[PDB]
Amino acid sequence: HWGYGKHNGPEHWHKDFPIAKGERQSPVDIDTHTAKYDPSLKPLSVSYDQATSLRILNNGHAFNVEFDDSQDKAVLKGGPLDGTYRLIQFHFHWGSLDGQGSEHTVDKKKYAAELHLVHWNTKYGDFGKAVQQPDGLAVLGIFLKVGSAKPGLQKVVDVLDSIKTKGKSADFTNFDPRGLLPESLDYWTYPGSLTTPPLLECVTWIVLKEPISVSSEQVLKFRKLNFNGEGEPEELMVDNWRPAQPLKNRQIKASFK
Ligand SMILES: CCC(=O)Nc1nnc(S(N)(=O)=O)s1
Ligand SMILES: [Zn+2]
Repeated sequence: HWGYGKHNGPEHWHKDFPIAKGERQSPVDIDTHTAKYDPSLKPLSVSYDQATSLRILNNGHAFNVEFDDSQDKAVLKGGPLDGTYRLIQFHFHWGSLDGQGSEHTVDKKKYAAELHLVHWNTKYGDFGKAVQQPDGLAVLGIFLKVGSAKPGLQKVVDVLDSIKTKGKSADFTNFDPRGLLPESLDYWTYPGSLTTPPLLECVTWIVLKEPISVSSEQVLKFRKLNFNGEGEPEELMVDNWRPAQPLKNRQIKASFK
């Protein structure tokens, strides 16, 4: 089964998921000098006030904070998007060291981690149908650098001990994802894919320019999670990031001058 190891990592995924070599794969390097400002791009509308988190899950590749997506409670609109995209979950990708961990890179710079807030286009009814459509998902990507702690992340950090191993979940209600955003909503946007198998080419990527700061202690706690299940030899959940893929026939657009 696929993962991030020597023998099942990103360079192997194409054998089971041939779209791994497709025309709109993610992540990509964001060449900031080649991205074109698009004055027609609109401000992102992030409406998370009524978000309903439910549960946090170690799935053996990351941890997901899941939300009730049965109503328009936490929605992303505007920007490059047409219509309404409902938040279903967020998760992160991180490194074994502070110098790597992000999936997208910025002028080849790797951040310590990257947060993905995953939304599906409500015109397709459910996430499973949305992933079959070129405009099915909108993923909001937020870079993490190591410095001052992010107070809004701490509630996530402190539950990780209870979901150390693959398959473990914990009740995780009343989490406000607004506490994970940076001050600015300036962004780059491009058409891409899921960055994990099945790598479906269904994502409008919206990657925020301003990283959030998290503390070394916060990210160290990410690195104490396990890829393995309970009762298996410990494999630290680190370096669960896919590297940058060829941009091919795509333009990255910037919301800001
Ligand atoms: C609801 C299920 C889900 O969100 N699956 C995803 N698989 N890869 C994602 S990524 N790293 O592109 O945001 S999201
Ligand atoms: Zn992700």
